[PDB]
Amino acid sequence: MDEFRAYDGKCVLVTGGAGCVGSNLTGNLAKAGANVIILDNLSSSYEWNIPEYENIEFVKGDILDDEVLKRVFKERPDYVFHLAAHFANQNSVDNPEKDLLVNGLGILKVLEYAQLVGVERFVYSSSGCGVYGLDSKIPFEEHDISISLHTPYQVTKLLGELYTNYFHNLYEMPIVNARFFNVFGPGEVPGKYRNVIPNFFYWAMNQQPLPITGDGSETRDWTFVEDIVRGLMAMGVRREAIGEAINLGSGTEHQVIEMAGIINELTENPAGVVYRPRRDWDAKTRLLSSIDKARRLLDYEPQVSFREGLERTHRWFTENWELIRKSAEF
Amino acid sequence: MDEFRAYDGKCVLVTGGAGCVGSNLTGNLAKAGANVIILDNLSSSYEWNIPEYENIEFVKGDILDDEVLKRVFKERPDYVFHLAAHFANQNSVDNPEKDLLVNGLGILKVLEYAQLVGVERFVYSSSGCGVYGLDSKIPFEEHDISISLHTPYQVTKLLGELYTNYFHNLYEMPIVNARFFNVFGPGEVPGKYRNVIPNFFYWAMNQQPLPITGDGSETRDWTFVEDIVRGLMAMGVRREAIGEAINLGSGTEHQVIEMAGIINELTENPAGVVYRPRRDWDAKTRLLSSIDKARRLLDYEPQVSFREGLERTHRWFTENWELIRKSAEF
Ligand SMILES: O=c1ccn([C@@H]2O[C@H](COP(=O)(O)OP(=O)(O)O)[C@@H](O)[C@H]2O)c(=O)[nH]1
Ligand SMILES: O=c1ccn([C@@H]2O[C@H](COP(=O)(O)OP(=O)(O)O)[C@@H](O)[C@H]2O)c(=O)[nH]1
Ligand SMILES: Nc1ncnc2c1ncn2[C@@H]1O[C@H](COP(=O)(O)O)[C@@H](O)[C@H]1O
Ligand SMILES: Nc1ncnc2c1ncn2[C@@H]1O[C@H](COP(=O)(O)O)[C@@H](O)[C@H]1O
Ligand SMILES: [Cl-]
Ligand SMILES: [Cl-]
Ligand SMILES: [Cl-]
Ligand SMILES: [Cl-]
Repeated sequence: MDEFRAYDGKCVLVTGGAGCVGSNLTGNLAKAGANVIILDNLSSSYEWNIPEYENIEFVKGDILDDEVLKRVFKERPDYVFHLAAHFANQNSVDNPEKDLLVNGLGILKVLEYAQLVGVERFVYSSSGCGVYGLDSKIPFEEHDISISLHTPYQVTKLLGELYTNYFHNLYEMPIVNARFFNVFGPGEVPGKYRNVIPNFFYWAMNQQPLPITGDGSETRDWTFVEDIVRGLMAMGVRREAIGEAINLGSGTEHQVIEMAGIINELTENPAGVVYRPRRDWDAKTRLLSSIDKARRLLDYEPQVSFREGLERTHRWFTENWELIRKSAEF
Repeated sequence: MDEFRAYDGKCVLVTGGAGCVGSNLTGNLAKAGANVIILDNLSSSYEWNIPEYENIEFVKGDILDDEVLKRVFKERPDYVFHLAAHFANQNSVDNPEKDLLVNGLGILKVLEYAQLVGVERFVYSSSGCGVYGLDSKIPFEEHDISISLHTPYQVTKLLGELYTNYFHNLYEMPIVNARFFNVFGPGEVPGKYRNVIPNFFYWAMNQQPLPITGDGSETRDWTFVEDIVRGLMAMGVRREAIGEAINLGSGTEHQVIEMAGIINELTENPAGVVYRPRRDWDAKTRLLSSIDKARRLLDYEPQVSFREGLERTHRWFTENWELIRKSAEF
């Protein structure tokens, strides 16, 4: 609160700033007095998702385009939050080159420009799916990484860390690698390549059965977007985060069948659940992070329960239902 | 010997097959009866470097070009040795995007085509510089990797492993990741971005002082090219190599000043040595691999001593001196 007043009067660039995390993040930066610039190509998000503040400048463009990168970086951002990404697992399996260009060459370009102007922090949204392998012990600790991965998204999420660490090591760029665990909340529009919670909300609110890809006992560590954002904002300002990879998760597990049940309950869906095979790239029956490093370095602590998070997500759906129906990416 | 007769009558694609490793490798495959196809854009090598055998087809082209990839992959290779790379540390620091396209997108394309036709083995030339970090214990063991790297080449060398493991994990591609340690021998032309041994030969044979970037006590594990090739050829056929990363090195250390001394002695250079600062990306005062996994899995054993290797390298230089002078990349 008093912490985040280091953003007041600062120029902050959020690539991917119109998505779920970005929209919530830009809103909070704007409240803290930052002059926020969003760069987003609207490939998975919509302009309507951006919160309306005088001190948010929205720039439609691509991180692969050197023209628009010069346009935003000539503003000389003090902070870059790099949230632009080709999302996610299936999308990357389907389109692995595109995935590499966006997540590999895209971050590299953004880093190169960041080096040219100098930044106080470069905070990259990495992934807990992209680094903890079948041999990593649950709950996942940041040192315990694998290079044996199951999708090109996992590959390129780790690649982004390879690049931020490089720029830290050779050029002393103050980077932070935030390993997000299954983010959910207001601001993720549903669609073919999107996450399960918004799709389950969307299907349940059309009274369709929720398709479970597995037996339902698979777990995730679902982290509410507002928790993620408080994590990110601490990462921008705490010296101790510099050069570190840090999990941002809830630190608790929930079963897919529980999550489906809550969503059916909240939406008064009568159609229940149907079972489908496990997706072939999905080797993870469990994901669970250890958030002790984030507590230590950032005084991070999740504040929003799984249930409260689902309820908030539901409210977002009901309040923007027709817009979500127009916008859904199936 | 009896081992390598599994290559007889087989189609083998060697990307980067005109370089130092590739030229030596293609020659040996040709002797074993393989129908060898080289794909090489001649960016750091020359056509004169390719050994003359009836059963080597040379295709000038780039791994980034989908047309030429269709041309070679329609031959349906049983084996791919992927040696095409953007080389190396300084080159990558200077040209990091180019580096990513060649080492990241290039390997990804080659892997995608390999998946389309099916291969018996996909052997990738990774690097011992690209994966063992400042915290990795010497002698370097294959599990003991870092994601904190010092050049984009190191980054993209590891990226190639990320991709081969992916294709192994999702699509059961029989891959092998060969982590080469400072290769040297006949077939590396000297130049601005090239390795120290050929440049030291070139400078010494022009009676110029050998520039040492450091104090001279820094060590490498220099591995003679013919040893590397015997490693690669075992990797193509041994079931036990499938899915593995395996160091190919000498397993011994030599100081830079020793190496300079030998080269000055061999070339009768009178100009001695001069000292220059450590290159800023070069955090490695020592590199030394553990080759116990290669012994175990491939019955690999270096046969050529450092000294014998330097003498052979020298012979190559004297025998092709004028061609090397025309060809040098400074
Ligand atoms: O339509 C779907 C999509 C996902 N899942 C399950 O929900 C969890 C999270 O899936 P998501 O695609 O949101 O994230 P990821 O698998 O990438 O963590 C996984 O255990 C899936 O098996 C599901 O049951 N039905
Ligand atoms: O012109 C040079 C180039 C390299 N080296 C040294 O020789 C070793 C190997 O350098 P090279 O560039 O061949 O390989 P790498 O550093 O990538 O292992 C290193 O310890 C360098 O400091 C040197 O003394 N002079
Ligand atoms: N190449 C790109 N350039 C700029 N923005 C992008 C690019 N790719 C994806 N995005 C955006 O980045 C955000 C990523 O959020 P998500 O889709 O949750 O991963 C979305 O708002 C996308 O529209
Ligand atoms: N993009 C590329 N496509 C095809 N061959 C390449 C490419 N980049 C480099 N090469 C070749 O790959 C070999 C790599 O050997 P080296 O230069 O020792 O790393 C050389 O013969 C190069 O000419
Ligand atoms: Cl592992
Ligand atoms: Cl601080
Ligand atoms: Cl490390
Ligand atoms: Cl065997």
